[PDB]
Amino acid sequence: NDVFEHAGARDVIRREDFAKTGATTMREVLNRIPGVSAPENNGTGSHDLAMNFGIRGLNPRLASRSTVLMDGIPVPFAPYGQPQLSLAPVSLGNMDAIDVVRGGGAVRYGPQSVGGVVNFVTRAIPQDFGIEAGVEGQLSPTSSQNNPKETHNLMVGGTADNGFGTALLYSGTRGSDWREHSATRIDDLMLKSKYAPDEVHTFNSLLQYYDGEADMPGGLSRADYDADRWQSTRPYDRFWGRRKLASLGYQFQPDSQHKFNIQGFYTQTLRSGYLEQGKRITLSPRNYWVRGIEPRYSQIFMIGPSAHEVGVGYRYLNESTHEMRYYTATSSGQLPSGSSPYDRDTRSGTEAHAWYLDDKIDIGNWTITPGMRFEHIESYQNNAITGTHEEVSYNAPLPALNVLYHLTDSWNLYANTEGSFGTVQYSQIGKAVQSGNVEPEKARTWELGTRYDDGALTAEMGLFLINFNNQYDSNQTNDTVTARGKTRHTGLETQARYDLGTLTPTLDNVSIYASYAYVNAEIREKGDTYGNLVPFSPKHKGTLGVDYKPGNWTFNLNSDFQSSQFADNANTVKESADGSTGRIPGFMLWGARVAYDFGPQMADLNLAFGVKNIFDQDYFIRSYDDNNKGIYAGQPRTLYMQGSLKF
Ligand SMILES: [Fe+3]
Ligand SMILES: [Fe+3]
Repeated sequence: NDVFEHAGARDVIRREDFAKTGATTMREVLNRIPGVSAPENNGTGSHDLAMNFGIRGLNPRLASRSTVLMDGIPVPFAPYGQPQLSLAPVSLGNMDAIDVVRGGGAVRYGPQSVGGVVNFVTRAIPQDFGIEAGVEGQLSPTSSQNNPKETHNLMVGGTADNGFGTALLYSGTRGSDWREHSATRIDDLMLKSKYAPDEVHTFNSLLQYYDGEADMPGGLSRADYDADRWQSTRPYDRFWGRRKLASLGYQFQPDSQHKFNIQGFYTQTLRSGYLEQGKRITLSPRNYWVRGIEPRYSQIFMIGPSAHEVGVGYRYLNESTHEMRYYTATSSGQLPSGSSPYDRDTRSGTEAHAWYLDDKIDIGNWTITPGMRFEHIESYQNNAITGTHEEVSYNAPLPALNVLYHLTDSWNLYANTEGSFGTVQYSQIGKAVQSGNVEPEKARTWELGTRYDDGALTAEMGLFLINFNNQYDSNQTNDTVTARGKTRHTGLETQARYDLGTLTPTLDNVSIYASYAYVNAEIREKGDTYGNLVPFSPKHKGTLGVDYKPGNWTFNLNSDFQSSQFADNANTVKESADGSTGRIPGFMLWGARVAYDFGPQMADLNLAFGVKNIFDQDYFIRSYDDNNKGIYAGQPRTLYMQGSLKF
């Protein structure tokens, strides 16, 4: 059930490898992943509350092109009507591993699978008993920002012999980054319980309390950016949010031949915040309730010279929402509040029936898994100001096929093709687009590639193909859906690791690694824009580094690097003056770190000092459509420290 045997583009990093790069936030761990692009805070998502991610040149603003899940539960506060992770109730420190799947997904996962299926694996409940705790502090000396950024995780839990267990997972953030007006406060509280009375029945549960607020720096005009890169010309922009998650799960397994699982989940999420929208400053609260019950049965049975693992599954989901918008003339110093004019009061919703079925077939050195997923989406929006009521319902057949060939006991070949569909979001109901109407978003992906492993050389490489019927943006500034039409995403994803010790003792416990990805994202639709590279899609993006482990020491050397990219569908090459429009530099950065594991016994106490961007080279990223569009100063040389304690 673990990757090397995946008939597709897949990568999964484990906890024991987050520290490697001084990583402390989802973003940072995913950006090492090939073909994955995860920009530093910028725009609406200008804070550590939101998550920005995208693969294969797909727009990574607020991850809306993917299916991100924590323990199978959907992270979003609408996975249908508002995929955008303005708020991302999730903390790296509470996870034991990140599983990013670019292709060949069980068709258990969807609908918006086209942009990859990212699932976060919350830390395992300890066997008998335990306590882990860790921290990391970061500083950007060369910034006018002196207060540092601390983060920390705490783990307490265990399992009584009666077959019951519980873990209290905690993760939180305090501090500001290298930009003024970035003061963040995050508190992610989780209560993970499990119950295995025997060996057939098992019950699991998950309760979560994520509360958070942050000051958004936002972008800069050029004048201001050169004047002082650290400063921020957006003093009103703020963002805060809290999520409450509850999930109950039970699995019936009488033998290793059949398996029944059923998971239910409820999550209430509220996110709102201050923002400056042209001579008006707005308070925008948005609540979301999301129910979901999901049963699925599996069975293994042989047929002729073939092994069959039929997987069946269902998922009913219900998402009701409420979003309002209070506003005030910026000319005043006054920030908006309740009892203040509101120009937007609505209630949207959706009821989605999904069905999926696949059949893993084994035969010789072949594993063919022909599957199909089907969704019946019904979404409605109710404007309380206009009174106008709208509705939507589309059916989405989703064929899928995976084939894996076993060349050797250490080399596999694979190929696949799965599809997706994005139901019209509540933010697109009034389909005011130039080419008729908005959505849906139908896409298909094709992957071809190989994976190799031999205990000294571990590598992979694959080619992909993604066809998009259309793609729409947002332009929060004016509240209008700028389209893009059809696009075709093609490229190659590769990475490798090696034990430079199996060549000579002198390099014993030395390891070098590198990943790379070439991505060609282009517009294929109608007019003026045809033939253009999609915005924010470096063609070239990868990493390279080395790991040395003499005794309990750990020495990490690594570099990041990426080509240039455009901000608009126009492909404008000259900076716009506000800083939004404009080609964007590529760059290569260098980072290192030194850690020691004080007596793997004692208290597994670990310490480590590391520098980020040793050369303090300069770079930046633009935000084009967000109300705070501008130049976002790139992370400068950062000195950080980590500390782990286990009991
Ligand atoms: Fe927004
Ligand atoms: Fe908006």
